Amino acid sequence: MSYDIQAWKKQCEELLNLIFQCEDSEPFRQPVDLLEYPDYRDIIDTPMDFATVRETLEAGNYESPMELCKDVRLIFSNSKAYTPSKRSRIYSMSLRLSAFFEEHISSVLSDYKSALRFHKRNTI
Ligand SMILES: [Ca+2]
Repeated sequence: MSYDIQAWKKQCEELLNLIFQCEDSEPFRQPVDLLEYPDYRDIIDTPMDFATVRETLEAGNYESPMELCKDVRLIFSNSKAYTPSKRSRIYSMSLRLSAFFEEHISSVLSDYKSALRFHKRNTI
């Protein structure tokens, strides 16, 4: 529906489903095992993963698609900080998946911003 302030929830749910199904998301689906990779938190202040993003959305714990988008960009910025090289196949996966995410999130955010203006301003 046009001007739907709720539309982003289904749009983001769908986008996360497509990400989970993509081979490029394998390294990012689940929290890094901090007992297995004991220097991860020495480098990364704020871990993030797609399972936490999906669970947060399903819980209603995101206020806006902008909040969800910040957590997804954190997955990718964490990967760029923790991988040691552009030679890393994990880094390459993160760049492909990030480009895909940025392609689809832009219209979610612009459709939400328009809906929110309507929500606040309409007299119908
Ligand atoms: Ca790096």
